[PDB]
Amino acid sequence: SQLFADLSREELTAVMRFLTQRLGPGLVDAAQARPSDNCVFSVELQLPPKAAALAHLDRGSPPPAREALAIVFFGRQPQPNVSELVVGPLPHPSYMRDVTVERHGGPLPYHRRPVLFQEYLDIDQMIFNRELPQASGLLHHCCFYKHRGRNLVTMTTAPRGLQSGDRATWFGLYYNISGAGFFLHHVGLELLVNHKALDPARWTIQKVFYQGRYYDSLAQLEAQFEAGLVNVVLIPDNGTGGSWSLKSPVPPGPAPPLQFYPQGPRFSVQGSRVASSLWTFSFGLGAFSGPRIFDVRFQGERLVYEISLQEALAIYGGNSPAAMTTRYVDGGFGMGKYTTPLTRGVDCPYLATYVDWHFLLESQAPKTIRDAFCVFEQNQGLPLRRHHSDLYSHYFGGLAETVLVVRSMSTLLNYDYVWDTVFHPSGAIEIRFYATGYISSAFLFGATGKYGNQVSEHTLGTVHTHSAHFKVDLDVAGLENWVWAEDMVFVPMAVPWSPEHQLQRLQVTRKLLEMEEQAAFLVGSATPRYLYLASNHSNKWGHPRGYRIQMLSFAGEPLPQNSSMARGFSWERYQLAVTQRKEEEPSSSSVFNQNDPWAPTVDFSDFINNETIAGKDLVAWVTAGFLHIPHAEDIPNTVTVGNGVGFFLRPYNFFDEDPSFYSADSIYFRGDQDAGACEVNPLACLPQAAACAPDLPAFSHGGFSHN
Amino acid sequence: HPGQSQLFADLSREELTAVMRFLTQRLGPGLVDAAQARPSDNCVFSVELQLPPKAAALAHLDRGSPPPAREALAIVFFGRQPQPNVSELVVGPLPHPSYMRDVTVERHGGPLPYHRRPVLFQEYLDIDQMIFNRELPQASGLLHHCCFYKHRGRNLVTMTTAPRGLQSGDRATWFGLYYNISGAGFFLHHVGLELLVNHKALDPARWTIQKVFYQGRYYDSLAQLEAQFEAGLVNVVLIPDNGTGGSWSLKSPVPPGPAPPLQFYPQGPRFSVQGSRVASSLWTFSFGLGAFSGPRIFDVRFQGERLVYEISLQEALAIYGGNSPAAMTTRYVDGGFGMGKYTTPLTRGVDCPYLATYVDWHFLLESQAPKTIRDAFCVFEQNQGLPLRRHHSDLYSHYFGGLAETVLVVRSMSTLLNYDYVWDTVFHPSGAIEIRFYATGYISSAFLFGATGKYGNQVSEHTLGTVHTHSAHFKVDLDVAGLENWVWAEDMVFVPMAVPWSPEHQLQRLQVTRKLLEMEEQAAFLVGSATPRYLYLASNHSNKWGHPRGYRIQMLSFAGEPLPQNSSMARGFSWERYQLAVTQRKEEEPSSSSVFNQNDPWAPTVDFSDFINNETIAGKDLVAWVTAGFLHIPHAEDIPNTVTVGNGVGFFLRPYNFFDEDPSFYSADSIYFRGDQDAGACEVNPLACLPQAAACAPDLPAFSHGGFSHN
Ligand SMILES: *[C@H]1O[C@H](CO)[C@@H](O[C@@H]2O[C@H](CO)[C@@H](O[C@@H]3O[C@H](CO[C@@H]4O[C@H](CO)[C@@H](O)[C@H](O)[C@@H]4O)[C@@H](O)[C@H](O[C@@H]4O[C@H](CO)[C@@H](O)[C@H](O)[C@@H]4O)[C@@H]3O)[C@H](O)[C@H]2NC(C)=O)[C@H](O)[C@H]1NC(C)=O
Ligand SMILES: CN1CCN(c2ccc(Nc3cc(=O)n(-c4ccc(Cl)cc4)nc3-c3ncn[nH]3)cc2)CC1
Ligand SMILES: CN1CCN(c2ccc(Nc3cc(=O)n(-c4ccc(Cl)cc4)nc3-c3ncn[nH]3)cc2)CC1
Ligand SMILES: *[C@@H]1O[C@H](CO)[C@@H](O[C@@H]2O[C@H](CO)[C@@H](O)[C@H](O)[C@H]2NC(C)=O)[C@H](O)[C@H]1NC(C)=O
Ligand SMILES: *[C@@H]1O[C@H](CO)[C@@H](O[C@H]2O[C@H](CO)[C@@H](O)[C@H](O)[C@H]2NC(C)=O)[C@H](O)[C@H]1NC(C)=O
Ligand SMILES: *C1O[C@H](CO)[C@@H](O)[C@H](O)[C@H]1NC(C)=O
Ligand SMILES: *[C@@H]1O[C@H](CO)[C@@H](O)[C@H](O)[C@H]1NC(C)=O
Ligand SMILES: *[C@@H]1O[C@H](CO)[C@@H](O)[C@H](O)[C@H]1NC(C)=O
Ligand SMILES: *[C@@H]1O[C@H](CO)[C@@H](O)[C@H](O)[C@H]1NC(C)=O
Ligand SMILES: *[C@@H]1O[C@H](CO)[C@@H](O)[C@H](O)[C@H]1NC(C)=O
Ligand SMILES: [Ca+2]
Ligand SMILES: [Ca+2]
Ligand SMILES: [Ca+2]
Ligand SMILES: [Ca+2]
Ligand SMILES: [Cu+2]
Ligand SMILES: [Cu+2]
Repeated sequence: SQLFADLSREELTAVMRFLTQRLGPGLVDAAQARPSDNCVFSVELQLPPKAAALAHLDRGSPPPAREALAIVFFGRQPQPNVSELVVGPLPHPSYMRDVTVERHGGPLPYHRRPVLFQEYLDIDQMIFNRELPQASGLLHHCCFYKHRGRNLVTMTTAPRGLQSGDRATWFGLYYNISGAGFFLHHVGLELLVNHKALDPARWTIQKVFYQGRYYDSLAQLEAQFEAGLVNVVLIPDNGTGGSWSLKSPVPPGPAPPLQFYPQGPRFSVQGSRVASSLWTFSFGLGAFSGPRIFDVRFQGERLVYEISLQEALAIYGGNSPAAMTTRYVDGGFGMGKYTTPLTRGVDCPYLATYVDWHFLLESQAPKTIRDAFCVFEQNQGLPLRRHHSDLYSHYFGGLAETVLVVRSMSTLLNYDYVWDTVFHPSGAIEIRFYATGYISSAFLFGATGKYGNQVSEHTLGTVHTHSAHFKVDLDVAGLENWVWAEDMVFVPMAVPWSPEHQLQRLQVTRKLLEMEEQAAFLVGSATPRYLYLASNHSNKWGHPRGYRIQMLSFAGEPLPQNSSMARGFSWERYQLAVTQRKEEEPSSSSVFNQNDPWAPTVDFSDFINNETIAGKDLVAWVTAGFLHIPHAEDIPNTVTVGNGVGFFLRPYNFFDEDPSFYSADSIYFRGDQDAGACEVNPLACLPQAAACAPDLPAFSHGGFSHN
Repeated sequence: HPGQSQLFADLSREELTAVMRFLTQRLGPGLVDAAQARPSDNCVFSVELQLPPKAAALAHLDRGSPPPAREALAIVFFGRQPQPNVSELVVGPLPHPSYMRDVTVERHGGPLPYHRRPVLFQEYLDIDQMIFNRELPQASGLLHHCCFYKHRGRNLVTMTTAPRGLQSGDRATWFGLYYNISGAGFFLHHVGLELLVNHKALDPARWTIQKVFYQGRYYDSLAQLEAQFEAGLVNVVLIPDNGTGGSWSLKSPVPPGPAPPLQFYPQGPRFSVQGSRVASSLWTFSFGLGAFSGPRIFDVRFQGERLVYEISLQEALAIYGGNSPAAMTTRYVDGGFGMGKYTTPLTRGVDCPYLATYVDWHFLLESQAPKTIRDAFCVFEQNQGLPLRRHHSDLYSHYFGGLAETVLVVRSMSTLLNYDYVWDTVFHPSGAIEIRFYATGYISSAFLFGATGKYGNQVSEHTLGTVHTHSAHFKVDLDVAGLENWVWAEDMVFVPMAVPWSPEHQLQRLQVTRKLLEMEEQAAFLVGSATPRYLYLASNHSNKWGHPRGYRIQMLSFAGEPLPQNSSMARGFSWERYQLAVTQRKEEEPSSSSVFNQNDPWAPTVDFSDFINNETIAGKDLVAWVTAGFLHIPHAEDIPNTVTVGNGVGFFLRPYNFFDEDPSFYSADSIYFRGDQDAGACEVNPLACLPQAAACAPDLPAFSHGGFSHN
């Protein structure tokens, strides 16, 4: 009976058929509609309100209605409109509601709609068949043209235009590499396209870029080339390793270290609920916001209503226009939408339990992305804790750290983003993310070096920053929370017993924060060392029951406030902020900012405002990221090592004593026992590890949906 | 003739007993075992490896030369004399020594003052005797009353303050008093009695007490405390003795339930250890353990090429504040007792994975018997549970390419009083190297007195968790593709600009910002200072694509605040005051600390700041000096023990245009397949084979533990 559980195939098949009948016709499958059509872009879970939800959970109350959110594209009509419509209740839908207005204020400018597959495709279409053949000449001598342009292929960018309501997208051309990253094979050609018009047939090419010069059309370029005024240089079709491959040329070795659970796995999962000895939670994946978990309960007490990914950012600098304009708000494509199957044994431990995911986006029928999350429990080869006494008393006590883990990955164009949430035995929670995949590359010539590093022959690794945003709804000891800030200080001070003769005196600096703007820290200026959300309540020794936040962020220096685009993602400007949780401030960003961020559909900076945070339902907003100047060793992919970024939620006089103390798996003995005695040291046991070892599930793979 | 010798190995027992014999002889008139030794006695305190000059070493390993004389270094206390000194002695050539030289003035420029020498075990006992026998006796009444004092001792217990004194030449320790708990930490059970003992004189008879402090009050002596108490005049607080859970135990009352995940190598280890030298398919190196300076690795080679000559713990710190005299005046310089010396056995299946491979370590400290420490190090390969890299292509072409990150690890743990420090080192398949250090163990705790809360939190009853900082210095002698290295700082910048193709408008132009640091002080960054996103050392040489070949230093501190430079003391750990420095590598710029700084940081044997001195760092043998740390404000969840999670702290050494492509491209365990293929095929995918093969896990070694004290 869970209510944070993403929608089933049956629930979607159910909502869709409800929409369809009750939107008359005019209705087209989003899959292949033109701008001028009506179509259903997204049907996905609508989150419930916190009040009714807890009421339901912690007090028997019947559960709040189970509702869905349909994003609908209203092409056909002279006031073309994107409407967010709520549909309910599930499982048998019977109502529908244009929230659009009351959500944002207006209705939605039809140009904030993100580009459909059909649209993307009609654009390629025009390029490959109207436009490109006007330089068939140049592109022969440049880069192997023939006969139409099956050898080449394009990539989206940025926001699309320079001011609000533009729909003007730069595209690069890359050799259509077979079985590797095309992303590294930028041909040197970039095309600004104007697909704003509802009639694609009215679409344009506002500008063109080749080898450092701008033009106003393709044929105008070719003209110039033919005039002999342009040193074309041939740019290799194929090659060897790294750039050109992902297949390792070396053969496989001895097999690598493998973890197994000698007697059963010690967690379980049905639905989207996970249950372990210590931990409990629901989980899932918003189409746009992506990963998230709910009702996280440790030994049965709830710590967080919700932790969810809000948004992700990538901001470039560059030689070319496409790159120097490009700033992706990847949520405006969808981490849900673009999530990929976990390849058993590589993305996750071989023996993880892998879960499927369902969606109805840009289609009329629901679909599954297999092996979309994995859950598992992992040994770190670290002790959680450990003491060894050879002084005064001879004994040892310690405990190895196992950990529980939930992972999804979202492959976005070139990047593969890894999303981690990690549940510790100490009661702590670690959220972490990693950038892998391939990188975004430009073509090389001259200016380079202010904008990055030749990472390959002809290829420029464009500089950029990654950044990411998390909503963190801690309900430390129940809802009313305060926010505290302890740091340290030294104080010059004569030494009591002999004062002349001074001593630097270490001291704590505790301090409460009433107002939103005190608890709101921008990149650049310093966090206090200890910062946590406390409760009204006290632990046993008389301290406010706390949970500390602790970031691991390397601070991609953020886009100037000064910029017109800025307010489309002003969360990048903050490391940490805290806020009065409101039902109608449910997100940092939104899908509709990607395409018009000059007029942001959501603007975070608003959430901060005079308001008090002495004893309210708080919510913290954590921002995490780093600067990525590419280098040769991002070839082919960029590795995870030292790309960890996230933060820690940590008990802080929340408990009365570290709960590991009550661990099944801790170990103790004193010199004067037989340390190798089964009922003295549980490790002295184990002997026989099953009949023979892991019984491994035969390896499968998700597939390539749209496969 | 590629020089295939060991020379970064610490000594064997033979090697020690040999040197010990050598010295026995050549000192003769009145030598004593140190474990028995007086103040006025003469003493071999330590004998350890003395490591080679680099010149010679490299010549040997690289241009197949003859390797340098293996030698050793002996610390000797010349107490039996008119002007007692400490002396540092070199003894070679091992294995059969035949010569001995004094380097005490070579290195330091005078003799060493004798009070700089560490406190011997013998001393500690003479001190404990003075206390438990000539003093607490005189306050029988108080103690009978508060602290259960049955005429004896197996009752209370002392523990030692940081620097002993407050001015150069002093040797006066504040000593806390606490309950002899059996089977758990005594650290928490302070009775609120601290005693300022003065144990300078070389006649312990002459040793005195200079102050008392009892539960928040100062008193001139223990007599003058009964004086009060008995005359009704002191308010006593009664401080229990038995208890349950947390503070009193370390033993889980709940029974063992199912088996944690377990890690095993389905066909053979994929690395080997051969004494000091570890070697795997890609990494190869020597390791060891300094007695005081602690863990260290050498001659690290990825795929045959060397990146670092040496990485090596330099010092550990802990600065306390508090309410008590003890705590408020503790700044521990843990090297002055020694992170080698106080290493402890890694407890198999807790401190490393069960199937790791564990390694004994030998030493000769405060004795004449060489002794061993069983399983002091562990080494192993670990499946991290990540991928080093994946990419899944759904668009244009269907394919997957990925690699789960398995990594290689070397560990040591140094239990120093309360602390259990863990020291890692982790060798990622990308050619990266992760240094990493945790604090667990127990908390140094004062007795709780009213005005707390700007000295910590309340933790058990009567139990204050005093606040402290943690530093740990490291030495990184990168030799990046050659000895001659430069230092680069790259970073980012926005510059606002007209939009080229529609200059009506304006964009923020993101830009890179390389800057070469010529001089030492340019590359010397203080704690809480602005700090180059990309910083690395590099060769004149350069990769295929033309960028200089480089290794990046990427830090992970939450670093405490430094003891103020105002203080007459920071002298003794100037390294604390730096995020990071870079420096010309010199042979007499070997350690940044010295065991002898602990007991005299007003006259520091080694002051790291002198190392920064206006020199070029352009195209030299450069060595980097990373400092890592964090603020600890204890709390209830540090009971019974402090916990790793989030207390890990260190740095990364990451390649940066050093290669021409990510080395892992060629890995064996790499995986790839196209959309048009079958991924369930052994011939497409190694992982298809892990049901049929990879069944049968090893029968496991029956637990052995390496024991306590002197084993
Ligand atoms: C953005 O764009 C959307 C999409 O256009 C606008 O919303 C739509 O437009 C009207 C509100 O301005 C609504 O017109 C409606 O037409 C419905 C007709 O049939 C319905 O028929 C089904 C059975 O098939 C019944 O169950 C329903 O009860 C309806 O009757 C009516 O509900 C209703 O009535 C009339 O419409 C007819 C033409 O159908 C007129 O000729 C007549 O004079 C009268 O107006 C209703 O007015 C439409 O419902 C609405 N759709 C939705 C889903 O909201 C948004 O209004 C735009 N947003 C903004 C802020 O402007
Ligand atoms: C029934 N299928 C679905 C429609 N098909 C299809 C395939 C590729 C595209 N084009 C794109 C899809 C796409 O998802 N993206 C894209 C992905 C992630 C991000 Cl962050 C941004 C864009 N891009 C395209 C596309 N970009 C340029 N050209 N095409 C459109 C339709 C093939 C047949
Ligand atoms: C075979 N041995 C004979 C000498 N023994 C012995 C035992 C304890 C001590 N006293 C101490 C030893 C000691 O190592 N430490 C200490 C430990 C870690 C750190 Cl960083 C600093 C000191 N302390 C004592 C001690 N402190 C206070 N009283 N005694 C002296 C001699 C018993 C076993
Ligand atoms: C430190 O102590 C040692 C031994 O107490 C001193 O060594 C003696 O030095 C004298 C003259 O310098 C020699 O003639 C003796 O033969 C040495 N005796 C031994 C046993 O080595 C040493 O000189 C002292 N160092 C300093 C700098 O004063
Ligand atoms: C880019 O190259 C790939 C590689 O083949 C093309 O996709 C395929 O090509 C054939 C014709 O479409 C199919 O029969 C193959 O089965 C299919 N290959 C794979 C690996 O899935 C792709 O269409 C090419 N170009 C463009 C513009 O998409
Ligand atoms: C140290 O100082 C200068 C800069 O003033 C430096 O260039 C030089 O190498 C040193 N001094 C002298 C006098 O040469
Ligand atoms: C914020 O609130 C207080 C009282 O609620 C009010 O008096 C004050 O003027 C406000 N200040 C600002 C800067 O908005
Ligand atoms: C503390 O208890 C132990 C039991 O192992 C005992 O042997 C020891 O001597 C006791 N007291 C002291 C002061 O060492
Ligand atoms: C106190 O005595 C022992 C420890 O010495 C403890 O285990 C026992 O349970 C305690 N007392 C009582 C009354 O149970
Ligand atoms: C690099 O170092 C110095 C430059 O000052 C020179 O002696 C050496 O030959 C140089 N080598 C290369 C490959 O540039
Ligand atoms: Ca607000
Ligand atoms: Ca909350
Ligand atoms: Ca120097
Ligand atoms: Ca060097
Ligand atoms: Cu990147
Ligand atoms: Cu600590």
